[PDB]
Amino acid sequence: TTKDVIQKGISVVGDLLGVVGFPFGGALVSFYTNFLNTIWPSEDPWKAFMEQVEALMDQKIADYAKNKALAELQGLQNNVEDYVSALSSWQKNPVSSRNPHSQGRIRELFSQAESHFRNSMPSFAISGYEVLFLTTYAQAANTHLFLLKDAQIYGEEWGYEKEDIAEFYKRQLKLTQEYTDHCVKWYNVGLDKLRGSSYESWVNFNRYRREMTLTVLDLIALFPLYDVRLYPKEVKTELTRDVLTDPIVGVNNLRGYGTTFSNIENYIRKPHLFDYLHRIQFHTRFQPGYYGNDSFNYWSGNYVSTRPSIGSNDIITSPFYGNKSSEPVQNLEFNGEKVYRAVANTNLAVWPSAVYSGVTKVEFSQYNDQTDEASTQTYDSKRNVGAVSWDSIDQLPPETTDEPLEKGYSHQLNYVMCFLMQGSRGTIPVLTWTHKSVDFFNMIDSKKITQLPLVKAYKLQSGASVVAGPRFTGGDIIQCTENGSAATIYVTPDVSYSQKYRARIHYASTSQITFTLSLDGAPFNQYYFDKTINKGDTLTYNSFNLASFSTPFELSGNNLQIGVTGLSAGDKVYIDKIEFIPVN
Repeated sequence: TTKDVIQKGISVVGDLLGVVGFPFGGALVSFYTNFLNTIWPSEDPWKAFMEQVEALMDQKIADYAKNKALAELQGLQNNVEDYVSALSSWQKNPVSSRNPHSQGRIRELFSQAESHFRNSMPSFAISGYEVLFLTTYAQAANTHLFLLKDAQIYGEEWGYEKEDIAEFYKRQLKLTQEYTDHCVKWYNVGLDKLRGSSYESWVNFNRYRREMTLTVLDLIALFPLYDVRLYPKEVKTELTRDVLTDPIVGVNNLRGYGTTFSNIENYIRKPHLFDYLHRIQFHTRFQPGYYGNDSFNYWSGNYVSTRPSIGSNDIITSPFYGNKSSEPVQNLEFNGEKVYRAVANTNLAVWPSAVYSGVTKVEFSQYNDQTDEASTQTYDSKRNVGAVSWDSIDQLPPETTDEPLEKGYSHQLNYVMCFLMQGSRGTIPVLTWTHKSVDFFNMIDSKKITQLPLVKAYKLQSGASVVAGPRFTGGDIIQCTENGSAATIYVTPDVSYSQKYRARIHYASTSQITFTLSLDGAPFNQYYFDKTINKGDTLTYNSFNLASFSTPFELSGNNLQIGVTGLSAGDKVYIDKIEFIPVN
């Protein structure tokens, strides 16, 4: 269920990834038409977003609050549609038909929509219903901000006063901070409300966390890229966060045998440098049926191996998860394959006073981007397989239903972990996924502004570590506590000739610091950076600063090293991303 809103959520993010930064006119209009068909066609999507959170929270919005929200949304739809049709005409029509009379038409349509948004927003944030209105608020907030940036692109063409364009910009800055902070605050409120002790508590908790990531958190991560003044070119970026699909189980009710909340939550992957699925070792066990005829084999445990980010080749192998094999081990290798789907079979044996169930078969769909070919690899228990009961596509739909899956998928497999049920009743497998936008090569685009997340480094040093992200950056961050080197990231230049770049850094610091940049161990850039926070402070939107390095440089190597100095006892520096600006 709810796959509809999940798909809409996934698609919007996927489309926006193509019109982020300063977009070209044709691309902007194309986006807008899909946008209107997806998010703004009727009241149906809005109603579905409200029901989505009500389902996750097991609470309902007061009818009066639900109705007013829907009323505001009908009005906002008209404003958006009227605006888009006019914008479309403007782009299409030559720089001749632009008379003062048509300029005023577009100016008032724009002013109306923008104003209606500021006025309506509080309706999606009524006291006591903040969490329940989260996906609705996130989608409305996104529209408002996306709409706003248009004033910086077409402002002068439309004949707006310098004062008007400026007022719009300040308004965009204030709202980007507010809307972001609002979403993170209530996201967390909801998350804590779902913490429990049972296995059933954890499934709910994790479903909320995954669904809120796809529909809210991924979206707010794009907001800063709507600043076409700071980002006067197209932006190449990616989402580095993990999402965990629902556990694969044969029965709807485990009658108390499900792994406890703590035994799952405390053992799932902790903030780590980015990596890729490399290998899986399947362990199988025999489950006897009370009458022999009803027996079956099942996936009991596993090993997982991942390869790090480009620049390092040493394979990381996981501890053993679950139970040792009673049957012959099965190994699947993924070197240079992208797992875009996983479909599973489960089976059960009913005993006089017990039920035993397990995952008997798993079919993995893989795509080879090098040899441009799809194929499948499967795990088979080999004894009484049963039927398919779990499909990843239901939880992680494709970005587009237009293209074939191997082209339009939204996520790929990163991790596999087996949990043991209480009292030796079986094994629960849990799968971790990563977003399709992640570029393995860490490629620096010669025409765009490239955002490089620090978690794409292959080596941390001087006691630098991966820490949980503040929920609005699309992934995790790097914490620096000592003076010295911090991270080494491998970079792939897209051009051969001596193209020059400017670097910008998105960070947070308790003190004034010095950042140093090196290529293949040779320093080339060193600069002074401001303090952004006080010791102890929690990280909100304003905690981060985006600052340039003075001097331009060429990519005469691949190994980029970031180093920090100027720290004192108790000082901390958080690094999110490094950006490259193609310059002449």
